[PDB]
Amino acid sequence: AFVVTDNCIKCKYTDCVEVCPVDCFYEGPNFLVIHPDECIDCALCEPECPAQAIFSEDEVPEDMQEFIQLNAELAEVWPNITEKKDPLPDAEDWDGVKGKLQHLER
Ligand code: SF4
Ligand code: F3S
Repeated sequence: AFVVTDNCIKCKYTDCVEVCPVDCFYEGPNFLVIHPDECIDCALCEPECPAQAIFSEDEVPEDMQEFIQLNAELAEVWPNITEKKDPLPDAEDWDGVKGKLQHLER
């Protein structure tokens, strides 16, 4: 599985879904996650994310390890997203801001 980490939050560019061959992205109000059972680890989305939020599970930074389970959990309850949309309005402002997990919306 690949995993969406902190920097997506309040950015949510949704560039990543456009290259996903298996459509395993699931949508929250201000964040996307990858369904780990669905992901085929093609790695195609990693270079697509402007926020550079996506990692191979085995390359998730130690300080963002919580994101792994969080992706798996939210992927069970959020709706599939398979089409790019406008990035969130103040995305440029939040890109690069750390600890955005405190802003995650269910
Ligand atoms: S690694 Fe491939 S299959 Fe998994 S989320 Fe990214 S694009 Fe989709
Ligand atoms: S900001 Fe999030 S919505 Fe996709 S293109 Fe990056 S993981």
